[PDB]
Amino acid sequence: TXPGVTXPGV
Repeated sequence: TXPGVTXPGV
């Protein structure tokens, strides 16, 4: 995720 907690996605 995120970053943080990429995206999703990317």
